[PDB]
Amino acid sequence: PAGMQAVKSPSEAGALQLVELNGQLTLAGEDGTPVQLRGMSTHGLQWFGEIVNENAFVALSNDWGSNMIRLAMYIGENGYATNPEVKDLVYEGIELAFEHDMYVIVDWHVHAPGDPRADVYSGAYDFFEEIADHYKDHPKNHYIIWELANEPSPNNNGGPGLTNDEKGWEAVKEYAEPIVEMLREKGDNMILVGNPNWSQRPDLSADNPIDAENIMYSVHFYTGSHGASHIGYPEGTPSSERSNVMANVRYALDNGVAVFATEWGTSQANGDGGPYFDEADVWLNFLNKHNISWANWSLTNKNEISGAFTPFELGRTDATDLDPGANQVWAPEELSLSGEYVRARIKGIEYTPIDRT
Repeated sequence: PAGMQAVKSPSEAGALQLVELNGQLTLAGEDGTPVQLRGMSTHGLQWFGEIVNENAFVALSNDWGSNMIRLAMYIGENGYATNPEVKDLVYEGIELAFEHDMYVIVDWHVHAPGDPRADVYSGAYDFFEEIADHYKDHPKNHYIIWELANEPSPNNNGGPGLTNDEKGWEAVKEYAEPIVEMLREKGDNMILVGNPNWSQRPDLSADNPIDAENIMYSVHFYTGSHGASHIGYPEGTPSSERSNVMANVRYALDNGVAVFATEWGTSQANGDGGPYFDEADVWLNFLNKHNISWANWSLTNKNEISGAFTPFELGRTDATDLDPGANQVWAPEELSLSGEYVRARIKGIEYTPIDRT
């Protein structure tokens, strides 16, 4: 569609880098021109790993027009720590993304607990070392983007949580710096680093950034809970006052770091409520105007509003199969309100939703 110039495929854009455009750092391809990635995040690979299949990745790359996909590998909550097999899906997902021309975000999905240094996350360094080692030599190694800790937060389910302040950011930085260094020894691939309060604090990262190349900081928002803002923080505003997620993004960009919206939803923070579409238009027009890449949560048929596919509803609707079949397209009524909207926004087409009767 028109205005989609920057949403380039990896075959075209090549290795990603950060360039200074108008005093701010932005994602760019090999030739230095800005590139924006738009795509979907899987739900937990231990719960909805069925989405990693040929027809689904063809549909998402071609029919939905995604130039990226995010693979959410939970470690706690019956993920990788207790069920190592889920890593097989990370490999398969990378293979399909390579084949179907999408950048792929390998996400160590820190979530419960919220401190990435917690014991259950002990395999983080070895996990990234292993995946990086396998792909170092691959001609398509530059398609991989590493996301080291999804949502640092106060969540204390299964270990310690983190505070929403400098101490919480310093904890993430302490976790991240050895892994960043090892990953830099293996390549130049972009690393996306989460930050406090469920990655709502890229501003704390801007105040104290990781000294390394090609590091971007996450922002996560749900349009039912995180209200848009047009007034940025006054110069000199201390971190204690910075609670509006949109204004925190503007702060990060104005203060020298690059941001990547690695996860957002059309519901309230939980994954339910709404959807909140007029809000989603304001947030995505903000992201798009400022060349911030985004991954929407999520590729699931679970009955929750953020889920992209129609759920089982006893009365009348069976859950959409996460494999779309040979035609490699999911029919309109097989996408939920949220999935239908997000597909239109990834594609950059007009939002013309079907009558759901």
